[PDB]
Amino acid sequence: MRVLLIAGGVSPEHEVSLLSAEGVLRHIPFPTDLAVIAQDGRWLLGEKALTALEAKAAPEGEHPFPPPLSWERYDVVFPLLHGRFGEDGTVQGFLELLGKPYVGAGVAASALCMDKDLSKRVLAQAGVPVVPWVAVRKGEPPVVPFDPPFFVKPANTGSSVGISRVERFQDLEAALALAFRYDEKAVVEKALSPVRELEVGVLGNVFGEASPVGEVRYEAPFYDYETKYTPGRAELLIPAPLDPGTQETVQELALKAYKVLGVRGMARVDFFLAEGELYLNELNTIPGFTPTSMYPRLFEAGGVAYPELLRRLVELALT
Amino acid sequence: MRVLLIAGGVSPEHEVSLLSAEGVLRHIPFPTDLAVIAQDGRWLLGEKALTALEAKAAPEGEHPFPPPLSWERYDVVFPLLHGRFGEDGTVQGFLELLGKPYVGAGVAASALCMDKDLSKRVLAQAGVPVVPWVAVRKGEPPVVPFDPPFFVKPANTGSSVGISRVERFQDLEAALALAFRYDEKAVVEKALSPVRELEVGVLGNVFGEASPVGEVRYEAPFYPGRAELLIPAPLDPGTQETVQELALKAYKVLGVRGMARVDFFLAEGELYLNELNTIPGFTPTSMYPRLFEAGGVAYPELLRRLVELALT
Ligand SMILES: Nc1ncnc2c1ncn2[C@@H]1O[C@H](COP(=O)(O)OP(=O)(O)O)[C@@H](O)[C@H]1O
Ligand SMILES: Nc1ncnc2c1ncn2[C@@H]1O[C@H](COP(=O)(O)OP(=O)(O)O)[C@@H](O)[C@H]1O
Ligand SMILES: [Mg+2]
Ligand SMILES: [Mg+2]
Ligand SMILES: [Mg+2]
Ligand SMILES: [Mg+2]
Repeated sequence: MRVLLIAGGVSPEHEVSLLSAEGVLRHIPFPTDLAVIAQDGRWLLGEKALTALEAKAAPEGEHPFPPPLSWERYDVVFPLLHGRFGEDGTVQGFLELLGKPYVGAGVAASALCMDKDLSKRVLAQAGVPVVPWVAVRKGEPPVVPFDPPFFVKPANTGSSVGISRVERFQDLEAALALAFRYDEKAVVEKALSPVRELEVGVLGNVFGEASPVGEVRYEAPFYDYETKYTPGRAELLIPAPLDPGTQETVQELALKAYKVLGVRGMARVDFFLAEGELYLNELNTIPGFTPTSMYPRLFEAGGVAYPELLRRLVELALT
Repeated sequence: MRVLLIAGGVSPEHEVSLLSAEGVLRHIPFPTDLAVIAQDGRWLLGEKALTALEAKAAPEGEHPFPPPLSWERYDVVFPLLHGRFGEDGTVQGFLELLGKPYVGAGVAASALCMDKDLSKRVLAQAGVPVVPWVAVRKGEPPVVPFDPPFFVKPANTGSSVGISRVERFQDLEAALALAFRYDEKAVVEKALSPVRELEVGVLGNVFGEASPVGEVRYEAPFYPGRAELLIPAPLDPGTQETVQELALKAYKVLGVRGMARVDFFLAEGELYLNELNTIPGFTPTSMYPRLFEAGGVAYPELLRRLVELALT
């Protein structure tokens, strides 16, 4: 058995991806090789991939896509790329054409879960509660269906990149410009405040099993990039201090969304809890995978050790 | 400016894909090379691609995927593949990773328009009419809230494969079994009967322009009847406009790029959007091209616009 782990990527989450790879590479219970996609899109293989991992960032790569990799040597490919060109169905599509089994969601589910506009449309249709929002296209005059404050974001982003809180309409233009640096489509959501952030892990193909629910607490105005990756800045409460009904509703909604979207392998489902009301914020098909990341910790609290979690992910990819 | 046209594919529409390629090569106003995906998945390049084209069918290819193709020699790629591994976002993903501009819908829009379950969920939430349906997952017995007749279909196999018209609930189990041999998810749609089928073309990136509306009609069988692409469709004034407006709304909501042939059902005065084809048939006599020609957009000009849109 041999697994190919791909990390890095051209998205803003390149460094976060390499961090996830470090954690996975240390506990994955299978012979595994690492391939790195540099920020310039060129791949780094073998020892150069390991050298990049140790550097924590690979600006330049050697091989133009597609890389001269002996794909036949791998039983499963574990795409550990976060964000566009990795978690959005693009890499998945390549793997489908290659006929290679891989970890995580397929093309449709990956593309849909990454889009903060379309995912909300599908979930709402299924009766899942979501935050009021509207999509805005670059070059299209914005007409927000509700008053501020808002959270403006690239429709496809991660690690809070390109996201900002907007208090007045006159500040919307600049917030959208920032979002458009990352995507041609942005979303403007009604800002919930105060808000509690709950996250739950799901494991399995389509019909999943839920981990305990966790909660994120911090002092910053919102769960931004520095708060997300600065160890100890955020507080992860596992399990989250929720009453039984709310805990169960979070887990049930997560499994429902997971099934409707047809997610395979895994997903960390994040929610907002405000004034006793729950909202499914987003599903993450390739959640941060450091041993300390939320998804791994969640399942650890659920009796599934890090090595065992990775084993199951690989096995699910083969069924 | 040099364009790369990819046609053929491993789907059942391999032959029609080559016919579309033939039509495109004949009128595309840019230097263009052809690459063919044989029915076995291997690629044929250079002269062998042209040989396959003239043969109208390429059973076996030479190069296993990914092919040793000089991508840098092309400014735009035109994936003229239909169905599975063509309109589902897979080839689009490969082209995205290659960093090559390409004609038509991107990964998300392609994958979504392909899925007869998810596309309906999106459209229904946006207020676009679609027929009543239920999504069914392999291994999980379905609960259909409406009565037969039904049209059971794999959710993402495409190419009319595995689609059955069911008239009795007792025949549902079998119909589903058939659909599930092609996809892990199927849909059970309320069958409209009688029903008329209308089609309209859209061109542009996200904010498109609609062509006139056409109707797919069949003539009486003799010793089944032929199918005419009647342009324009004989409809009341408001109806044509509604068809165009719904097509443009669906197009924008799904974020489609380049083009789409949007197919509708008309029954008892009610419209239902059945499908957005992101890579429609493209021969000189195909519905999409003829619709825009009726709209004042000549075939060569249509091809030019699709190539230019791919760059913006
Ligand atoms: N509608 C909202 N109301 C309140 N806070 C929000 C809202 N949307 C986003 N946020 C804040 O921004 C953070 C990131 O938003 P998110 O959509 O999860 O982007 P990302 O996919 O990068 O994690 C959230 O964890 C939350 O703290
Ligand atoms: N809900 C329905 N009611 C009536 N006829 C239908 C329905 N769904 C499909 N059909 C018939 O089957 C044909 C193909 O349906 P479609 O889903 O578009 O298959 P394909 O994926 O091959 O294009 C339609 O053109 C129509 O004649
Ligand atoms: Mg996310
Ligand atoms: Mg988040
Ligand atoms: Mg189709
Ligand atoms: Mg159709």
